[PDB]
Amino acid sequence: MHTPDCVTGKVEYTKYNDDDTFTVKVGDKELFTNRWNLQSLLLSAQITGMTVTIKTNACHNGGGFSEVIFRGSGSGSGSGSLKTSFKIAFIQARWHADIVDEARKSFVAELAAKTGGSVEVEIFDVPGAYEIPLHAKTLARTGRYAAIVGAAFVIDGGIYRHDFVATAVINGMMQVQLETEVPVLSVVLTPHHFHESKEHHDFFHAHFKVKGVEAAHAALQIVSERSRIAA
Amino acid sequence: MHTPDCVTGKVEYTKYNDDDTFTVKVGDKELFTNRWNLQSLLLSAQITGMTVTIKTNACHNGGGFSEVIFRGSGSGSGSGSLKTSFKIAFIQARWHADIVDEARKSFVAELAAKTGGSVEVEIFDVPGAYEIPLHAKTLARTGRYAAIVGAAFVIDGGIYRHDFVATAVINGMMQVQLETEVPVLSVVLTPHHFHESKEHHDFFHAHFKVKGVEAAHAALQIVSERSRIAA
Amino acid sequence: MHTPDCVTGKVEYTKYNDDDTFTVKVGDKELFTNRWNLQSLLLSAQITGMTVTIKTNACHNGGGFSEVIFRGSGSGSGSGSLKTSFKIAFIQARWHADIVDEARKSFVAELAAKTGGSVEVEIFDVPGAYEIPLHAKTLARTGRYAAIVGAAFVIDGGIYRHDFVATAVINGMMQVQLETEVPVLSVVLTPHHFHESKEHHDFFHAHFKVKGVEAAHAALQIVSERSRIAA
Amino acid sequence: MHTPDCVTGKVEYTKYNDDDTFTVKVGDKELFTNRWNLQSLLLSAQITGMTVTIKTNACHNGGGFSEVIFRGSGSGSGSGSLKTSFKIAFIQARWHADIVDEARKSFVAELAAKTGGSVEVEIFDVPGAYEIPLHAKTLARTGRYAAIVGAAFVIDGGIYRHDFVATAVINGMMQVQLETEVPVLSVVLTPHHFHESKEHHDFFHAHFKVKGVEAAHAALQIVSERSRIAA
Amino acid sequence: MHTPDCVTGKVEYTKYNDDDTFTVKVGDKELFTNRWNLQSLLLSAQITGMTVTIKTNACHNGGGFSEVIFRGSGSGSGSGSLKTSFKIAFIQARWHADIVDEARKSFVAELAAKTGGSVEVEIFDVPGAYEIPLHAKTLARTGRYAAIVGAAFVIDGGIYRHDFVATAVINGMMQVQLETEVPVLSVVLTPHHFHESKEHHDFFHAHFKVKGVEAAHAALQIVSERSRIAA
Repeated sequence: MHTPDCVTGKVEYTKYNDDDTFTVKVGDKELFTNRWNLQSLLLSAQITGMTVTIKTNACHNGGGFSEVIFRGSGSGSGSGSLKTSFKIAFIQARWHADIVDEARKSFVAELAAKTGGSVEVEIFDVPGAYEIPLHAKTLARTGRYAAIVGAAFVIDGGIYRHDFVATAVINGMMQVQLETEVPVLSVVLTPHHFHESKEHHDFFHAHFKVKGVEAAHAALQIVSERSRIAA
Repeated sequence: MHTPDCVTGKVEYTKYNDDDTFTVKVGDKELFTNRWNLQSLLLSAQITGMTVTIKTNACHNGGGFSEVIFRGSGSGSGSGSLKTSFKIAFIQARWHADIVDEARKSFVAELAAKTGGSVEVEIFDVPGAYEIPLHAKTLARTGRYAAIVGAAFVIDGGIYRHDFVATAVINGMMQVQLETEVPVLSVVLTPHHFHESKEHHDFFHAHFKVKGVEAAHAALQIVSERSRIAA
Repeated sequence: MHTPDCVTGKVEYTKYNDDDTFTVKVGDKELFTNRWNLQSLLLSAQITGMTVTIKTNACHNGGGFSEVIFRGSGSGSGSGSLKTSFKIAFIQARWHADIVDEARKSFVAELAAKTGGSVEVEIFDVPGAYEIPLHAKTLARTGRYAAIVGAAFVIDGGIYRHDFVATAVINGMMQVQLETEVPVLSVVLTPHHFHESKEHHDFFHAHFKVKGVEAAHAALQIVSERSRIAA
Repeated sequence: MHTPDCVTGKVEYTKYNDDDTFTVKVGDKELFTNRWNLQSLLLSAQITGMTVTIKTNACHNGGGFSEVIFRGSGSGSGSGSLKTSFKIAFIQARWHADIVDEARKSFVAELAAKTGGSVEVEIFDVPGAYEIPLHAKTLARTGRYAAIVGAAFVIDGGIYRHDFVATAVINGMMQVQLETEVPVLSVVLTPHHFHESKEHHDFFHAHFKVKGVEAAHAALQIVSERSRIAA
Repeated sequence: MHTPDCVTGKVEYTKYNDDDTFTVKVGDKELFTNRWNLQSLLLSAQITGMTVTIKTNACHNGGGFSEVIFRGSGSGSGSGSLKTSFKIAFIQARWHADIVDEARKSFVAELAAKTGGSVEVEIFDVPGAYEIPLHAKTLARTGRYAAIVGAAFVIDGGIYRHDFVATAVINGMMQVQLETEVPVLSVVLTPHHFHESKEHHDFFHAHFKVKGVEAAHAALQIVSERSRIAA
């Protein structure tokens, strides 16, 4: 009931001691309980990934407790302060890096101008576009990010067919988005023609800035809309 | 058994007290029970998302009870009154908004004319068509909606290939439809040619009204058919 | 052990009474038991969707029992008598209804001629082809049907691209078929050219009869083959 | 422990008797135990599909036991003797049967010549290529087969588009392969042109023999490789 | 608590003895415990695939124990020493083997030159590209590999359409990647034109070396990046 909180977070593990006591590690402190039903409750919570809150006056490793709060506290991964202070993960392929960097710089500059520094952008590098969905899924499952942006330049090199990889990447990004319930913005673009001539390079080098600005606006709007409909 | 109902709804959490009593939060009131088997029953119901109905004369927080109704009551999310009074969620992209707004207005006007105000339409904005499947999935899991409509105008801009995004959006909408068992109507249209000329603008501006009317009729018919086959 | 059966079917709900007794609703009658281990057994069976059979002399609501048959009895949904007497669900879109009706009539007539009335066909209407996979999934999960047939006419109208919807519908029908282990026959056809001229109308109006006869033969053959390999 | 084995196999069902004893059906014999913890153990094993081995001197229905081996024994479905003596399931569509039969005969003859009769081939008929993935999935879950081969001839008839069905069939075969962990060989072929002329018929009639020989070699190689990497 | 470790690993099976004792096989030694709650704990850990560590002075089969470590130890499959010493699995199809061998040799030579022998490459053979996703899924689930590379040469033979198989293979590789959380590099290439002439053979024979070097660099970079973001 009424007792100051000591630890709050997902159960790392549930241990059984020699004295028929249930030792459960919550947060940075290990605590043990002597209630037999609490053993099954903590085991089920750990199995189902349900967080518990243990409040006791002995906030130390190995301390005893008898009152457990099973109310929602995050159930594991989770982060975020206020509503306009969050983080965004930017994943960029390293093929045609001089063009993707334009979009990245435009995105970062526009976010800084709009939010005034309340939104933080983290940059991650991958070899190619095929590596983006798995990296996005790995980053999304840790919480810590309100949105994820993937940037790549997939072109037809004139030797091998390129549509298979682009289709797979787009489908995988959509699948990760639906799986993790975390928005994923797509800046993976496939031009109709790119013959690596001087004229082609300048055009897309200039256009990726506009693409980055559009992506920044879209990310801000979608995060705000999700926050609003989340009541 | 025979006892006036106090609370009815999904179990928010199941708490263990110091006196070996099981505190379960159902509805807006917290109640506790002293039956050891009821502890396991409530834990399993919460784990499997099975709703319970607790009836007692002490309809207040912390009250005691011994009789629990495990009959179906919604199992969490759920809404809807009668059969012709429901709600529809309309999701519209903001690219080429002047054309999509025609379909939205036609849809709303036709629904108002047909149902006479019994059906309510709620409008949600997303940056682009790529953001529609996740928004639809998020809205579907809350109940509260008998159908979901997604409207977008995906065109070929003459610079980048556009079929990947359209394919991903259609496939994702179908996947969400199959996952959540909630109908999703598609007003995501891809014209053969759109060169942003004056002639092209007027034609589709006019055609989206017909598209919206067709979507309204389809939504009404599909909701009625699902209600009928649900016995 | 040896006791005449009273109720056989899936457990609707498991109720705990004030006298530490487990009340379980099987079939149309509610019964209660006083075995503590039977409480956990029935709870697990309801959680895992495992049917139980309760045989007792008190075949009435609220009666007591002690012997439970946990042998396979259907595990919920299930229907079917003999091997040549089953039911088929026919789902038809309402776009170009005058052509789809030809296939439906041919299918019904051929089934009546072949089986002699042992096979029953039920007709369900949907607005368009996009609504077919969800309706098929909903109908398949109730048992009651040995096969499902979906009929639609998806054409290129000359304004919007149509391949996305056709691909989504075919993939969704395949996914539902693999998910529910119920055969789904496809009569969703996309012609190379259809310009709504008089010549085009008559040709497909005539061809859909042959398509329906072929679908009827295929459905009969596949149902017989599945029955045979099911040992 | 040390006791001669009586029955070994998956638990068909777990029954509770009137004398607080747990009756479990393993293999062709029904046996009961009086250990309360064994009741929960057997219930969990049946729920999770974990096989148990019951050894007792009373190898008869209704006999008692107290020692249970929970070591891996198959967990349900499973078959196979030695490493070069297995079975293969051949699924053939009945469209253009005169061409598919060439591949089937070539496959069977090559397998007989190579293995000398150690490998057995079973033939299953389906109406069309659309029926292959579900049949393959149904056959795979029974064990009893080290590989599955699907043969069909999908052509463009000049009236309706055919790529949707071929794409769905190939994707479904891959999905079943990944789901059931059973190799599925593809002999579903789509020619560039087939106008049902005399010249076209002979060419593919001759080529399907080579296709069948290639499929036989591939099946043998893949089964051997999986056996090798399975340690 | 404080006791030297004896066995650490996933629970192979949980056995119940005649003396109401729970025998659990961890690692290469079998041990039994007399704690009733430990029986349920070990059963749940085996069901959920949660590893346990048993530390006792009787490090032998059939020994007794009372203290169990439930802390994370691998939960089953898992391998890897340091951060620059890992293993890579190379899967190569046997169609056009003389071209794929160039990529394999280039990959191995570049890895040996870069890592100096700290990274080990294992080569697995499959009949065709269609067999790659299942082999990759089987190899990934055993741990033991930080990345998987699939190499194949899918060409248009001029008789049958080839895009279905390539699309299925790429999609399946992406699906396995997302399922198993193990990176999968794609060296499955489809040229625009390959007419088996002398000129075509030499060009791709030379280009596959560059492809292999690129794949080696990409694999090293992605493994390092995943290790870095794993904190």
